[PDB]
Amino acid sequence: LAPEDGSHRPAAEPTPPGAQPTAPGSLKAPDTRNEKLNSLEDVRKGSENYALTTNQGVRIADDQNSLRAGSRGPTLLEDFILREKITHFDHERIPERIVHARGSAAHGYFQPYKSLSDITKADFLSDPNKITPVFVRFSTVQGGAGSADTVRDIRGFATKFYTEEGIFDLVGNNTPIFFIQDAHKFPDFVHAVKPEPHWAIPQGQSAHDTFWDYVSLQPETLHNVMWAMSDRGIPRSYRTMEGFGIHTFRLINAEGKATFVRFHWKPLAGKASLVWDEAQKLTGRDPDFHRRELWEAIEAGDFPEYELGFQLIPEEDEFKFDFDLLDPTKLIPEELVPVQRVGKMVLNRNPDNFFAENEQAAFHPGHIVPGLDFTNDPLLQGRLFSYTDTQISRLGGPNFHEIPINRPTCPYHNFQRDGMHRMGIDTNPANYEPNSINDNWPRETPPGPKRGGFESYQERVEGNKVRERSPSFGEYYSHPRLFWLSQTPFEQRHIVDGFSFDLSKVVRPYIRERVVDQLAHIDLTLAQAVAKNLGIELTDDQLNITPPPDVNGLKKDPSLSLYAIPDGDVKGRVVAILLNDEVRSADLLAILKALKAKGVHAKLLYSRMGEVTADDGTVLPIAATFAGAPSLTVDAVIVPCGNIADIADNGDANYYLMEAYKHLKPIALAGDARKFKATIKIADQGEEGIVEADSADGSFMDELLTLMAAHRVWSRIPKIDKIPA
Amino acid sequence: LAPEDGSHRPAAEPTPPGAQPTAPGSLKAPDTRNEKLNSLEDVRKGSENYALTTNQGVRIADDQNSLRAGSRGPTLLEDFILREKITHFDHERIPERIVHARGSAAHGYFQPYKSLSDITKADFLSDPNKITPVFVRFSTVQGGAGSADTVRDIRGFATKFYTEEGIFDLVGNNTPIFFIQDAHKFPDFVHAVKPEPHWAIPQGQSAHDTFWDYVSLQPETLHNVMWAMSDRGIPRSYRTMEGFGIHTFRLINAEGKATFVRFHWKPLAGKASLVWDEAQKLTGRDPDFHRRELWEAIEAGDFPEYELGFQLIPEEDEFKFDFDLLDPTKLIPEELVPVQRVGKMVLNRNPDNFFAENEQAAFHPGHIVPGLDFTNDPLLQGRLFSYTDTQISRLGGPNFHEIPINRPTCPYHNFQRDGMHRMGIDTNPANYEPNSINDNWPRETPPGPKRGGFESYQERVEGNKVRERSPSFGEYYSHPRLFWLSQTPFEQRHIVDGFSFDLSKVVRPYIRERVVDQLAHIDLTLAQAVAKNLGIELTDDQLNITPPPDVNGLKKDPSLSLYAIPDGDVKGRVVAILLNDEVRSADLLAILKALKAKGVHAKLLYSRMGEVTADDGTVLPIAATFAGAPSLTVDAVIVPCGNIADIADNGDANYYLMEAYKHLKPIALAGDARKFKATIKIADQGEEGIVEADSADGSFMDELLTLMAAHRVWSRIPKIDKIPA
Ligand code: HDD
Ligand code: HDD
Repeated sequence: LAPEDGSHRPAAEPTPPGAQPTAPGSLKAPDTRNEKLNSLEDVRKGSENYALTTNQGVRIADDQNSLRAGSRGPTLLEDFILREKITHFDHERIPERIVHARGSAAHGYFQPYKSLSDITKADFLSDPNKITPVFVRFSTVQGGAGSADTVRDIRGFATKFYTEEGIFDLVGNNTPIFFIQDAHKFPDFVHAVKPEPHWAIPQGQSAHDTFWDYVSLQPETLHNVMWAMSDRGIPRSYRTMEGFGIHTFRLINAEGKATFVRFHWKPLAGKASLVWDEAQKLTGRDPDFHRRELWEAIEAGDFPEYELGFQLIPEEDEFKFDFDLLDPTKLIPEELVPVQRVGKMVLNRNPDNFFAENEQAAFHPGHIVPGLDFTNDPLLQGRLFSYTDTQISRLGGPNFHEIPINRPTCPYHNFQRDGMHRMGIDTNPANYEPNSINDNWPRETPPGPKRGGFESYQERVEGNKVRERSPSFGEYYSHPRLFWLSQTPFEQRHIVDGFSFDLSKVVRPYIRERVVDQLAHIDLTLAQAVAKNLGIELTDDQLNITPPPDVNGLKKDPSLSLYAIPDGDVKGRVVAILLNDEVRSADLLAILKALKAKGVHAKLLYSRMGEVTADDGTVLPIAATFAGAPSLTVDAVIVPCGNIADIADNGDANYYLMEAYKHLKPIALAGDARKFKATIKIADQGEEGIVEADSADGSFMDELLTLMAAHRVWSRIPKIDKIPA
Repeated sequence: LAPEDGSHRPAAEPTPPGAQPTAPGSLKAPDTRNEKLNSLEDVRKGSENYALTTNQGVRIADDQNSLRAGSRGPTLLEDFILREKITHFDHERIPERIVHARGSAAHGYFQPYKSLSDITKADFLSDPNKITPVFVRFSTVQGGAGSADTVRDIRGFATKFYTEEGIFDLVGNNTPIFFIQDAHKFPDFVHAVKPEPHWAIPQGQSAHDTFWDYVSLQPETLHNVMWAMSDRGIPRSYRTMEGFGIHTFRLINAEGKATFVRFHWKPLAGKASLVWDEAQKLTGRDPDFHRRELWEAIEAGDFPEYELGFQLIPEEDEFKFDFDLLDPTKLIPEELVPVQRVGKMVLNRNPDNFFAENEQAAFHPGHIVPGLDFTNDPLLQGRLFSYTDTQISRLGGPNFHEIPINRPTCPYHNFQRDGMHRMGIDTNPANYEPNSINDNWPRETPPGPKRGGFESYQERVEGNKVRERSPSFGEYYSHPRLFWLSQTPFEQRHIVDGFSFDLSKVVRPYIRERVVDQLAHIDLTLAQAVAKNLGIELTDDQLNITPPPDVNGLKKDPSLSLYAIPDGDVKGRVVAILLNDEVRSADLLAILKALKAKGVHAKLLYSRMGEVTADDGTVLPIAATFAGAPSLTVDAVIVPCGNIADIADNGDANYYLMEAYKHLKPIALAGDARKFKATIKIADQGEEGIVEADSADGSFMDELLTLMAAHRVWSRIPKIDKIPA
């Protein structure tokens, strides 16, 4: 059944996106190893050269047919082979996660830059030569496992560290705050953003009444709403967003000192987002774009890398800010508390089976290790309850830690027994302590500088038993205002556009008005611009609302913008090349090698599949058609010279350019490809963000790569409004 | 928290789409009832004027906060109010259906046109004035419960009939055959179409290697693949598709006579599908399009209506065709066996809670009633095992019939006891029979003409215990060819396009080639047109493969086409009206009056939200912006006159028309709106499919509504290649 030439099989070496069929990671990259990947070997199952069997090991002779009385007769109950095969199929599904149901995962490793023993006894942070295997799952939040990747939403960034002293799960998002203050409200907020209960619409979207109804009645939400309405809400890929733990946690060192910490992930590839029209159209054209992007970067060797960083605050400075450190709706500005680099995480192999490794992974922020501890952040405090509880249904019982991807790689022993799906066969004569019949093994371990038992930091607690929000949490507008003022002008316009779009889908007009009132508490310019888009007029009262105070003297912080401080990086990005039937082969040599030299991938597109032949007879393999792989999926578009008449009349080829133009992407036109300038209305003397020359040689590719480094051509935003695209 | 004017709350009368927020069915249409809807009253839970409580009935004072030791202190374990609330949240999800996970449902009623008691003793078909409540779920097949509606896929059409003599579930699809012959292969086929197991891509799409690998190796699949690749695979609405039971079943009359029968649903709104570009973009712009359209049609009074129809074959004619009646890859052409009309089904109320009624509903083709019976169809035979089995995990146990949506409205009594979540409290002293202690109640009932026990038709069985496919099943090409030749030239082109598009995404080129080889065994013109798009050249041998035989002398059957015989019905369709800031109210009057007379809905669109005022002071609320509700979501576009300069250079307004044009929709341009003819290159003297006049009037509306009756403008196809849209 395989073809003789063995081309059914992907090469076991790094290859760029689209070159080879994708594969299970252990087959694609058998030589990429780590302690966790190695320890999964006992459950990995081959196939080649094995007989097909039942689950009981009985070889199957005919897997095409049910047993029946007569070849046209009824199927017999004694067909155990049929019923086993159908039984397992009938029971394949398990409940999806209540939130972050949609997510894409990979294996990798972490290493600290230096020992952090002065501030934390955490073993995984003790030695730069200690490597910790990780498993990372990125996700959206609202939509089901089957929803689209490039929605507007918060993203989840969850890291499972398999340390020598326990599993540590760092379960964060791509924004430094959350929507709400106390975990008791999580079911209200989530129910409000999720599909509405009567009809289960809309999937993967905040643009509906219930969401904006809740936000309008709960101003503590406005901060994370600002983030989600910005281009933060539509990242280019999981490799180009930030990660944050949100909560203040504690580090505890061997001398018992507690230091407050907020965790950060910095993307080594830089920050980059889509624009809204492109993100939405991409949910239709490739609802798996981020999942795909991740898997292929790893197959290509473009491993996603992230730097772990810590904002660190002395215990004595707990009360030194305008906001409460325990309030998860407040960020800590980096101008006030810098991020200190701690180490590097590299994601470098895909899983083998998505269901087994990704769908069944269980992350929980209560999974800490000696050297870390909690705080009283009332959102974190409730999360600690939820993540253990939900697994009892999602993964079928209390033995979810024995599902292979979840297993510690370090020793685990205790007196816990039984439960559904129990794999470990305990030989301990004792199932209780204290016992004498096994000399009290396994034994408690006192806390200590290394390898000691967990002891909680002895924080003083003092108060009455109350259901009460701290008055210090009662401020809602200054952080939103701070984020707003830190954005570039084009970022601010995209925020205005995000609010305007979402609220336009709110059927009850009074809800729109109520959100607009809330915006007028943040910044009059924002509020007016959204109001104009909604045909709403601010009242004189709303026009006169005093802006909220700066945050400890800050009127902006540029670390809050995606783009204010360029951190571009082109490796792993992709360029569409629009071919014609007589391509100038010199243009193409110059184009492909320049891209290759910077780790930029290329996709050769035409009006059909198969091949075309260049001017000098080079045979050019076609990756996809113009309609099949639209500009949505690339970072820039290059048109080499040749017989342009071949495609000049192709509506798809023209539309390819107009869509890429509208979404602010670098375009380069060589030789007669400048005839396309008329489609995108480009002036004779040229325009910034359009590379043009007689040929693809000299500075042509360097100028294109310079545009790609800056991600998008923001200066084009005034010009795109005329284009009907 | 509600506004002053009561306008938080939807009018409880029929209203057009967008006029009111959508609502739970019993609040929207409280006067719409049937025996099943009434019987759900014991579990309906209101809310107005009630106190907020725990599930144990304890009133909550503060639903905003966890219990903590001091207002910035840790959350306490004794907070049972938080933990019940979070526990319930943490366990909301249940396993989605293995297949048909994505779906949308409604209540309604069925009734036969005349008594069928000469051919069946089934009670629900016995009396033209006896009404049977139904609950219908429409679905896709491949994607998850959060995947998009307007994918290319087969659709499911499952009807639960709550009869006086038992639940009958008629569990069909929107094409008259399935992909495979024997149930034993179902996990192989479904796994091949589903997302691939390494990376869980792609969602909701057949366009990937594993699917086309299976197809190319299993030519029995080609017939349903033809239907999937045609515009059947992308219906406009669940109201405008056909439904079929696929299998041959039996009708058994009071005298014991068996008649073989295939079941049909005929949509009274006519057959109508999208075009591919539109359908794929619509998965991004509104992934809930079909769910929404169905809910809104019901809210508006455009109740979906279907005619049940039977193809009837006497028992002595079982072998008289050149295909096997028991082969679910073969259709019975209506030219050979006509569909007899049987009754009418009306869907007239939406559910109250999607999860409780739609997600928990359980349909199963084994749920038959006396007067129906099965056949030896080897696909149907294995389905009977799977639907009972799968419910055990999906719905948590064997008491799934006690979940309120699934409960029979007729009596049910037996000796079965216990099981998880047992609701029924049995008083019977006996739990076994035979018993004396309850005088053997409840008792067996002998079979008879009405109110009788179920007895299987005593079919003769003769053969050895074999796992063997019937030789009569081993023909794969003649039904694909019949379907091909029965399609109009534009439908054939769209089929070619669908194959070409899917296969272009297959990475392994030998798989494309093998599928083209298969096409060459169906029809050369089809094989060559697919080959050309793939840059593949047919071999001499392939050009010489003899066409498969006609199906019992048939060279075409026009009933297999969506469009060859007009049957268009505009009621419930929708028109976009592109507003300007000085709308000519005389045009608007004439438009809305003619639309209203045919039950066609309108949406008023503009370049922002809020209101515009017409030339006569009429205040017009704006339903959506041009960008926010694209032409994808309407059936036609009208541009009234007025201040055209307002929108004449708006890129979104121009693009709206270019998109609707590309997708073959009727466009009407009044007065100066005729200037837009420029963006779409219409001849001065006009074009069939573009309605133009000095004003919108009687004749102008007529022309537009005639075009809408014909669904799309197929004659414009040659012209859409040039437009860059
Ligand atoms: C008390 C309820 C609750 C609250 C207040 C939070 N979550 Fe959570 N979260 C859950 C209850 C939960 C959960 C129900 O327990 C999930 C779903 C399924 C699972 O395994 O854990 C979950 C999943 C989940 C995942 C997916 C993990 C994975 O990939 O499997 C991420 C990344 C987060 N959450 C992160 C957050 C962040 C950054 C929060 C605010 C700071 C947050 N959660 C608040
Ligand atoms: C032997 C396995 C098997 C085979 C051969 C089939 N199916 Fe099936 N089908 C299932 C096993 C199944 C299932 C696993 O049992 C589902 C999923 C969960 C459930 O409740 O039923 C299902 C669900 C399902 C639904 C969704 C009902 C709902 O909305 O809940 C429809 C409409 C169909 N099927 C129709 C078909 C048709 C028309 C088939 C071929 C003629 C077919 N199935 C072959």
